[PDB]
Formats: sequence, C-alpha cells, structure tokens
Amino acid sequence: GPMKFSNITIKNFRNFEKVNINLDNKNVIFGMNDIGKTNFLYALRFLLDKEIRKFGFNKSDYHKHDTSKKIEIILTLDLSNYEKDEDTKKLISVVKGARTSANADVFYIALESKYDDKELYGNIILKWGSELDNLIDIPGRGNINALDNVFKVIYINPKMLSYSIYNYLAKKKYEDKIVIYLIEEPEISLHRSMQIALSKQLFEQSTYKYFFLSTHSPELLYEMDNTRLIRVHSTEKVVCSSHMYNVEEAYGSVKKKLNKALSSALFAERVLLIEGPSEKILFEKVLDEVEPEYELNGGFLLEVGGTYFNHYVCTLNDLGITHIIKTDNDLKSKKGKKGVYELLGLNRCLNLLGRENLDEITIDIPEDIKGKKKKERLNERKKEIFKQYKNEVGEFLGERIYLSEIDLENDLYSAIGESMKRIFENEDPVHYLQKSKLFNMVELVNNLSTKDCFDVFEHEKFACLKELVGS
Amino acid sequence: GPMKFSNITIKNFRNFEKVNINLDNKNVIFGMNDIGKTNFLYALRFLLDKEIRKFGFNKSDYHKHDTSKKIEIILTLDLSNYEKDEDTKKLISVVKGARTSANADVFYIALESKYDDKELYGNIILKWGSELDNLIDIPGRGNINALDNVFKVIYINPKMLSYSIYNYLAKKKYEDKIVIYLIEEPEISLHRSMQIALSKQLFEQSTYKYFFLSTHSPELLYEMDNTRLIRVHSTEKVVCSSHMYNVEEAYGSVKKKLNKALSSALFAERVLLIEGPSEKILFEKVLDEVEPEYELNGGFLLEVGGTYFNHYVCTLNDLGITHIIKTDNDLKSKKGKKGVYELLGLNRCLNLLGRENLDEITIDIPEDIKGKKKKERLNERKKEIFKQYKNEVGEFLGERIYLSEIDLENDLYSAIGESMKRIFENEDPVHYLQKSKLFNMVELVNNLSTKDCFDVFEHEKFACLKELVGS
Repeated sequence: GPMKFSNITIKNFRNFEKVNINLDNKNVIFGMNDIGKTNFLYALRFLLDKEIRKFGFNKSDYHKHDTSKKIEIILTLDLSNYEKDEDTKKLISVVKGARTSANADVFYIALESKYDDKELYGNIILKWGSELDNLIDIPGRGNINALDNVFKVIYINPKMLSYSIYNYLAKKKYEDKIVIYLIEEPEISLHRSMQIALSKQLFEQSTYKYFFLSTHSPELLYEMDNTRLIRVHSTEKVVCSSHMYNVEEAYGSVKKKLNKALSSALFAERVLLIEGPSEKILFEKVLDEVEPEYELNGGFLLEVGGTYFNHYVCTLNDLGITHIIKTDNDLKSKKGKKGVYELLGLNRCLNLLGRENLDEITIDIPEDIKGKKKKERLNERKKEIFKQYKNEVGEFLGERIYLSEIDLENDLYSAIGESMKRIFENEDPVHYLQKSKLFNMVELVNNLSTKDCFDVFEHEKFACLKELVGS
Repeated sequence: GPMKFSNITIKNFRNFEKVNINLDNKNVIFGMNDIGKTNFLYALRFLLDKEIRKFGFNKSDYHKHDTSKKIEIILTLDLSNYEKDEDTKKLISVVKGARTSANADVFYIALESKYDDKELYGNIILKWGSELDNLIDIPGRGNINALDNVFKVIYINPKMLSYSIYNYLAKKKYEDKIVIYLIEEPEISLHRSMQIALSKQLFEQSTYKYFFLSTHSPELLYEMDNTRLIRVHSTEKVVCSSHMYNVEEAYGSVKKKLNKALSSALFAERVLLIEGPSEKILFEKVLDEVEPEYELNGGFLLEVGGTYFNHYVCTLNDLGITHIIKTDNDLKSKKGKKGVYELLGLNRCLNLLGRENLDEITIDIPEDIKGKKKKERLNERKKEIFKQYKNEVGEFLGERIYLSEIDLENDLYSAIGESMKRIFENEDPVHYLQKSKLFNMVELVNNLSTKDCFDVFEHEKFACLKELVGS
C-alpha cells in the first residue's frame, strides 16, 4: 500500500495528557471539545509547519500550565511501495541516514520540548528518524529544518474560490513537497450544497490527500470512503477514538444513503438504529412526550432501512459512541417460496455478534391458508424461534441489542392494549396498522396520549428509548 | 393579535434594487447569496441600530455604486391588542403625534438617504410615522433619535454562554426597550446538538422575540413554528420570498419529524417528495448512476412518509423552490373493511390542487379471494380509476405533480422488465419486492446496472428524476 500516516502520540500538549490515536492520510476530527480539535490541529501544525514552530511554546501550551512536563508528539509514518509512491520518495530522499535496515517501513517524527525558567521560552527540539531508541543529529540549517523540504502545511480556515484554486496552486507549484491540508471548520461560510461539493472534492478526488478535516456539520461527511474518522469524547479530559471508514463493494451501490444517514449519527453521543420511518414517527412522538431534550443530552434516530448493521455497528463501536439497536424479527422468503424463509431479524443480530448465519428454516404453510391465518402461523413460528433462542436474546440484552418478540407493532400492542383499540376501533388493530404502516402509524401518533406515551416508554419491550434517554 | 412586523420595503440598498418582503417577529433568512443575507441584516441594523447609523452610508452601500439613486428602506409595523401588548405600549409611548386616527394599526418606519458630492457622505435621514404621505419633523435630540428609546438591536455573531446570558441581561436590563436580535450565522462554533438547543430556545421560548435569524445549516430550523421563513434566490439580482411557517394542531404530534425533514429540504433549489425509504434508495442509486451532482446543481430527496403534502406544498411553493412530487396511488381501508377504501394516493394529489376529497369508493372483493387474486383486483381497480381521471392526471403533469399508474414498483417494472426478472429470477418480481420492500429494494439496487439506471432515468414514468436533474 502507498505511504500512509499511522499514529500520533501526543503527550502533555495543551489538553492532551497522553493519547496515541491512529491516523491515515484522509483524516476527520469532530465531536465535543472544539478546543480539543483546535489543539489537535495546532499540534499537527507544530509538528509539520514551520510557520508555527518559530513562535515556540508558551506557558499555556502545556497541560494544566505545568512547565515541569515535556511536550512529546511523535508522528508515525508507514512506508511501502517505494518504486511507485512519489510521496515515499519525497520523504526518503531528504532523510539521509537514521533509517535502520531492519525496519524500513516505520518512520517516527517526534517533537521534544522542555521549558526553561531562565528565559520562559520552551524550545521546540525536533527529533525525527526511524527508531525511538536512537536518533542522529538533525541538520537544521538555520530556520528551515530538513523536514521543511518534505511536509508543508496548507492551513485552510475561513469562500469556495480558495478551495478551488488551492488545487491548481498545489499542482503547479507544490509538486515537490508533500501537501498536508489542515482544514479547520470549512463550514463557516459554505452552504449545505457547498459543503456537499467540498466533501465530494475532499473524499473522492485525489487532489486533497493527507488532509486533516475538522467539521461540526454532518453535511461535510457525505462522501466518506477509506478515511480515518476521529471522535473526541465529551469529557474535559480529552479522549479520541479512531476508525477506518471504508465501504465494501457490497455496500457501494447504497453508499450515498449509507453515508447520508451515518454522517448525522456520527455527531450523536447515543445512536439508536431503526428500520422503517413508521418506527421513526413512533419513537419521535414518544420521546417528544417524555423527553424532548433527547437530541440535547445526546440522541439520534438512525434510519438504516435494509442492508445490515455490521458497518453501522463497527463504525459506532470503534468511535466509542453508545450503541443502541431496536430491530424487528422478519422472515423473508427467497427464490422458490412455500418452505424457504430467511431469518434477517435474527440473522442480523447474530452477525452483529459474529457467529454464523442461520440456515434457511422451513415453515410448513399450506397453500389454502392465506391472509390472517398465514400471518398467525408466521407469528407463532416467530414466537417459537424467539423462545427457542433464549441464550442469544440474553446476549443481545447484555450487549445492548434489542430484538422484538415477533415485531415492533406486537410489542407496541403489548405495552398499550386498550389505547390501540380505542384509537383504531378494530378487533385486530395490529393487522390494520400493518396494512398501511405509514398512514396508520401517523393516525396512531396523532391520537396518542401522554399517558400512553409514558406507558410505552416505561415498558421493558421498549427499553431502547429508556437506554437512549439515559439517566 | 400582538404587535408584529409586517413588511420592509428595501430600495436601492447595497444589493436590493426594489424588494418588499414580508416580516413577522420571528424571522429566518437563508439560501444562496450570503452577501444578500448580510446586506439584509445590515439594512435592519441601519434602520434600527444607532451603532451603525452614525457611520452613515458610503459609495459601496448603494446599488451598483450609483450615487444618483436614494436609499429608502421602509419598515412596516402592525399594532393591535393595545391594553395587553407591552411592546405596543413601548412603541406608541415614544411616538407623540404623527399617528392618524383613521389607521392606528399600521406604522411605517422609513429611512431616506441621498448622496451629496460636495462631502461624499450620504446622510441617514430617518422619517418614521404612521402614513407615507405626511411625515412630521422627527425630534432627533442630538445623536440619540426618538426611535433609539424603542428599538435596540442586539447583534449576535461569533459559544453558547453568550446566548444563555443574553436572556438574563435583556430580562434584567432591557425590559423598557424592545429587543430585536439580529442573529447572523450562529452555527459558526456550535455543535449539531448545540444548534438544536439554540433552535429550541429561539423558536419555542419567548425570550427570543422579534429576532432575525440568518442560518446556513438545516439543524437550526428543527423547531420552526409560526415564524416567517425568508429565502434568497440563487440569482445575483436578489429576490426574496416569504412564508408563514405554522403547524396546525393536526400536525402538532408529528411536528418533530415534519420540521426535521423539511429543514434540510428548505436549503435545496429543487425538492422531490417521496413516501418510503425504498423509494429513497432507488432514486439515490439512479441519480448516483446518472447524475451524482444532483445535490450540487440543486436537489433533494424529501422523505415525507405519511401525513399530507399540503404543508410541504405550501412551504415549498411560497418560498419559490422548485416543486416536484412523485407519489404512489394507494387504496387504504378504514373502519369496517370489504367495500370501504380511501384514495390517499389520489386524495392527496386532489388536495394539493384544492378541490374536494373523493368519497370512499367501494370495491367488491369476495372474501374467498385473497393474496395474489386480491392484489390483482386492487391493481385492476387502481388502473381503472387512473384511466377514468385523465383530466386530473393531466393537470398534475401540468402542475409538476407525478402520480404512478398503480404504484411505483409497477412503473419501475414497466421501465425495466428484463432487468427485474434477471435480478430476482421470479415469475412475479413485483410481488416479491412488495413482500419486503426494504431488503428486496436493497438487493435490487445492489444488482442494478448502469444501463438499467439510464433506462429508468429516461423513462417517462420516472420523469421526477429528469425534472430534479434539470437541464
């Protein structure tokens, strides 16, 4: 693989006590603690940009203003594909020596700084090379370091004209050096469509490579592909989590909706996954009637539709975001019917915990049986298979995965029984609600009372909302 | 009704040639031409804030730098409920005279300015009162005008602490004057959840009243209620459209999802309305395979689910946003079944054009007929009712409203027939796709080819995508 960033071990910086967060060329930093993201970007500027090193470090630049500690930010680089990667050649041409033949792939770039009290100016002492144990003397011919011929920081901070012309300027002038775009909040004066355009140029075109993107709007993350997403936790003590966000060719067709839905959820402290928009309407009504500040204390309703949760689960778990999923046990037929049914409702929850896909179970449904009787038989079979796999359901509850008894609507009817009958005035309100999920769900929500909302919220079969709200 | 702003007739300003856009206390300005929104906010500052009047007008402050023309911005106020509206008392206590007894409700506040060439300083000559024809001499005791005791502009431009403490400061200090918050892009350094919080305090709490909000992120418009949404058109010649955005008590329950979906669509030049997420997946795949820049040249996929389009149609039409709707003719039963069916697929399209709701039509479906035969009978009835109302369908095509022959999936099968059979390998792929819309639609999209996408795009039954793409 081409040359890629690997890790940065920021220690005793303005806010970073001791963090070793992985990197990979295309980087995205977001989340809480805007000062944390700003400090991370300025740490990269200190490690790579000469325009920031010359000012040195101050008393405030250290962690808790404690001048005793030493700033040590160590960028880690991975080198491979020497004969075809131009940037690898750019990095290894300037470095003369200090590269042990044992490990020609790894390359450290550290930055040691100790504060002196006789002058109140912490000197930036670059010490880069290939091994942490042994460092040779850096040339440092005056103000320009040897690193200055390799890594030049192009700082973008607000105007689409500048973004459009930086491509031309770098292509025609900065070919020799490696460009590292440290973009900090480019959504300041860009429209939603402008944010989409900038995301398309960033995450798809090769003109922006090795870029560190700071964003606060989900629109800038609509085209994420093989990047490294970095999320800063909400605590004042900065904790950052990293995840390779790459879409498989299986999800390539649905990549647009996948990214559009996941980008908004990336900024939520707690994310709840749902299948259909009727579930969205019901959960939104319940939350508005019990806790309208769910979006405020950290919450989201991620509508995934079909596909699988595997990509969503990996992305949400790697960033450390609270993981909540409520799903419906659905038995879908495939190829020849009448005895062929998959277990997507359960096959998903198995795939989230790994294991293996269940075989296509066979249900003996007579041909003459149809309509209400067929649905009753399917519900009985779903109840039987749910009662059979009690251990798997227990593991899902232990791993914050919620699976319905048969379907979501049956759980809703169990939580509130008389309210459904009063609203729909039918002997079988569940069947009527399944007849047209959207319109009937809207009608149910419009006539849904606060007491009914509280009953739904406090029921154990709807514990997803309780987990989303939190303490 | 309480005192409310009514209109501002900005003439010959920095970019506004001649515009008379309505106002109402809670105002939102967004869209293209960020300079246009900035000029509008500075026009309000000139008309109300003394901190901007003292600098006067410059050569650049006029339209096309033509000093011959005269700046004339005329704010229009509506006065009512005198005995209970404190702000009405605040406005009418300072004004002594100049209020004709014939019209005590309307109140103009103009601002005339002519450029002199002997000093190169356009004097701001305030002329306010109650009638355009006759104006009495304004007191103007020095630097502070008589208006300065009524309207004080609180300019907010980046930090949630300032927003939190402006409430306290205005409540404890600015009780006597009328506060007019001219908020310009508060999303500069606010998170998505912070934007939601600010929107909640703005559009719900009474502490922010008479505020002019400029936004570029849809997250700030998640709580819109009885405000006046102002959209600037994309042309360099500024055109602004206004609309009262108020939710009826019928839509109050679904208000959260309504606003969440509509806020994003508000920033799109062209908006296409869809019902289900499977439609979203299909349209996204087709667009990505024919025109990935649909989000760039102006486009959106508004998922409305159930409810009605009436609120959406009114909002999108009033702002002047291109209106595109693709819908499915669905016959939903109500109360006692077997002969009772509504025409939501057609009742909607009728309600969008006004008229009256069709009566609940009766379909003679025998009880023994079920499953495939019942669906076939329903499709035949839908085809018959579509062929019956050719004139209504022609009007919908004339008004950019697209109604399916029977359903969307049937139109998709008509557009591409062999591709569906190849992908699903079933004698009736449409029935299988309706069996589980989400998963089967995902499977179809994953195996959908570029030639099939082009065929779907160029077919007349999918003209919604062609209209969304445009020339």
